[PDB]
This record gives sequence, structure tokens and C-alpha cells, in this order.
Amino acid sequence: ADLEDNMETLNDNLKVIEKADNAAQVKDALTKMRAAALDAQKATPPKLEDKSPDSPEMKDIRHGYDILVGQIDDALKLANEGKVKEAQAAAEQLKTTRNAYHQKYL
Amino acid sequence: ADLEDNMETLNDNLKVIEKADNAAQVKDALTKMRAAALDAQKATPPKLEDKSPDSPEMKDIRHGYDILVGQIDDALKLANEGKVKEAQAAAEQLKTTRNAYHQKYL
Ligand code: HEM
Ligand code: HEM
Ligand SMILES: [Mg+2]
Ligand SMILES: [Mg+2]
Ligand SMILES: [Mg+2]
Repeated sequence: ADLEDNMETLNDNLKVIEKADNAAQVKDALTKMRAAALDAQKATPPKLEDKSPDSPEMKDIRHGYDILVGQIDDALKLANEGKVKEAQAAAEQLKTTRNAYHQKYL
Repeated sequence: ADLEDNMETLNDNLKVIEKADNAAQVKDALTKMRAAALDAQKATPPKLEDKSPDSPEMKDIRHGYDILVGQIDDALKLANEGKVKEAQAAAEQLKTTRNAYHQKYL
């Protein structure tokens, strides 16, 4: 899957976690967002096509995703304990990384 | 070095930044710090030895460092812009991150 597909998989699943009632739904959604994130990371965004492999940017965007996966595990750890609400909440913090990094790379 | 040294390097250098009066000292300290972090991140803390690298824990431990590294980077950039005060101020935010993950794994 490509970046356009990765982001799409992310957006959709964060939606699902909103409409989610039971724990499981929330888990399968994150499992998916964690896969997508890592993949997205292995990619090179159109605004960085020229940027060098180790450009400070390439390191920034890189780290960004590590923060996203980090926050996904946070909510994943919770969905696992069966704690919906808490995960759903912890899942919102993700919009903050989205905005912070989109602002810089979208 | 071992997790005992890396942290030594962090506690040592962090304080250096507080007593420093010019950007230069700050940047050098932060640079050393950034290293130590990436290093501590690669080791397994005693309290987590018998754990699995896929364990919820290792993920949270993994993340903490990512948070810290990002913070060292945000203060490092300010120092490269000569904001000795804004830089030190940012550095302060590191403690918050330490007290938090030390509670869980120290
Ligand atoms: C889970 C939170 C996130 C959501 C819901 C999300 C959602 C989206 C959506 C809907 C798009 C538009 C895709 C299109 O129009 O084809 C997009 C694009 C993009 N996102 Fe995210 N995103 C998230 C997190 C991130 C993060 C953390 C990064 C960077 C570390 C990132 C980097 C990008 C980039 C570079 C694009 C533009 C792709 C292109 O130019 O085709 N996104 N994202
Ligand atoms: C840059 C802010 C930090 C400072 C100044 C700091 C400082 C220290 C100091 C002085 C020690 C005691 C070492 C010893 O007694 O030998 C220590 C231990 C430790 N720190 Fe940090 N630390 C920081 C951040 C972190 C973070 C983010 C983590 C999260 C993984 C962490 C995890 C640990 C652990 C697990 C130990 C115990 C080592 C042991 O006794 O085996 N520290 N830290
Ligand atoms: Mg996908
Ligand atoms: Mg004092
Ligand atoms: Mg940053």
C-alpha cells in the first residue's frame, strides 16, 4: 500500500474507534493503524522527494511516526485490558500528532 | 556504556544546562544527552529483563525515550537559534518525562 492508502487506513480506523462500543472493535482498529503507520514511515512524502535520506526533515517525519506508533500502543495496551473509553480517549491524542506533522508535511 | 552510565550522562548534563549562561554550553550538553538517550533506549532495564520485546512495557519504555529525544531535539533547535533561555526552559520539560517513566521502571 502507498502513502495515500496508508493515511486512508488511518483516518478510517480512528473513525471506527469513535463509533466503537466494545473493546475488540477498538483493538482491531488500532492493530490496523499500527501497521499502516509503520508502512507510511517506510515511505517518502511528496514534499520530501528531493530531501536527502538523512535530511533533518527525513529524521523529523521519521520520529513523528515513532510517536504515533507509540501513542497507538498506549491505547492498544488499554483496549487489551478491555478498557474501551480509556483507549478511545488515548486514541484522540493521535489527532494532535496528525495536526502537528501534517502542518509540517501535508 | 550501560544504562547506569547513560543516565549518569543525562543527570550530569541536564544540570549543566541549568547553570549555563550561553547557548554553546547548552547545545553541547543537549548533544551529549541526545546520545545517551538513544543508547538507554536500546537496552533492557532490569525491571523488565524477563519481558518480551513485544511486551506492552517495552513499547512504553521505547516510547518514553522517543518523547525525551524529541524534547532534547526541540531544545537543541532553540539553542541553535541562540535562545539560551527558551532552550533551558525546554530542557526543564525533560524532568517531567523522567519522573513519569522512572515511576514505572526505576
Ligand atoms: C492517525 C492520525 C492521522 C490521520 C487520521 C491522517 C489522515 C490523513 C489523510 C486523510 C490524508 C489525506 C490523503 C489524501 O488526500 O490522499 C493524510 C495525508 C498525509 N498524512 Fe496523514 N494522517 C494521520 C497521521 C499522520 C502522521 C503521524 C504523519 C507524519 C508523521 C502523516 C503524514 C501525512 C502526509 C505526508 C500526507 C500527504 C500524502 C500525499 O501527499 O499524498 N499523517 N493523512
Ligand atoms: C533526561 C532525563 C533523565 C535523567 C536526568 C535521568 C537520570 C537518571 C539517574 C541519575 C539514574 C540513576 C542511575 C544509577 O543509580 O545508577 C537513572 C536511572 C534510570 N533511568 Fe533515568 N533519567 C532520565 C530519563 C529517563 C527516561 C526517559 C527513562 C525511561 C526508560 C529512564 C529510565 C531509567 C531507568 C530504568 C533507570 C534505572 C537504572 C538501574 O538502576 O538499573 N530515565 N536515571
Ligand atoms: Mg494501508
Ligand atoms: Mg535548584
Ligand atoms: Mg519535535
